[PDB]
Amino acid sequence: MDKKYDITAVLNEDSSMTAISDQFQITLDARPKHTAKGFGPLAALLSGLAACELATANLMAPAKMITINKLLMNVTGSRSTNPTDGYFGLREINLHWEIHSPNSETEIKEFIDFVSKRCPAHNTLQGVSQLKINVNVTLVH
Amino acid sequence: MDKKYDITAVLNEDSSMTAISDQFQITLDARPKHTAKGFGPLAALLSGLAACELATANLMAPAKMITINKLLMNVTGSRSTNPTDGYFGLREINLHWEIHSPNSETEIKEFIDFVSKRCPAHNTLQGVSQLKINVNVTLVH
Repeated sequence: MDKKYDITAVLNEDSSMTAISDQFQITLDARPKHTAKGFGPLAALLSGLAACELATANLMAPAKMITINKLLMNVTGSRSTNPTDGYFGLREINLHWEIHSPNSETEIKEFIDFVSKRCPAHNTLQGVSQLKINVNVTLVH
Repeated sequence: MDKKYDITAVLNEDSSMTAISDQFQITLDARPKHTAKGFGPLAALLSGLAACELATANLMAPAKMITINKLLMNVTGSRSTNPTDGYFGLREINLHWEIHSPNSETEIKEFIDFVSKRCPAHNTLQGVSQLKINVNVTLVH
């Protein structure tokens, strides 16, 4: 319980929402593409996940001896709007790693498994069960 | 499985990351307050949750006859950096609604139980169980 987080989001008029963290501000919107003003709520959560993925990898790399030249993740997910389950949440979330690294395959493999076990966000969503996280990586030498 | 999401985060130099959703861009930085460039991974993640809450509250209000004048949510959470659990994810997440509404308490109480059982984010995280989500609201007339 060492790391604490304190966030606050406000519903502005025109139904757009602005979030605040320390002195930073993000504006979110659940309205469709053709009119919004920032990330959908779920978009941001998924980006919050991606960022945790990249960050913990960048932090573990040195100890695992992986040298990274380019790192990026593409996240995709889906949920039901008219569920039978009563499960309005994410049912499937897909993480696609793209690593530009001179390190070997088996190396990159164990590395990522390590990061997945290490990123807080991943740890969190790992315990859902109504959710499925699919991971695959593209190693570019 | 009607709503799909596609996000892509990238690790820039200076260890900051930038996410992209359609034509929107948010930079996320996991460095400490003194050094940082945007939201922390989890901070945005929690914001994404917060914004889903507000967003769904705003979409359910009409059907519930709840008239909302001001709506905002303060989210706080925590995790271990040195766990014995092996769990590095969020152990607790506190949601505090502040609603300015002429509706009665019992009315806001039932409205929130509903918004809760309905925001995708909230549903997703409800399924965790190494995580405790405490909800409390401040109704302002």
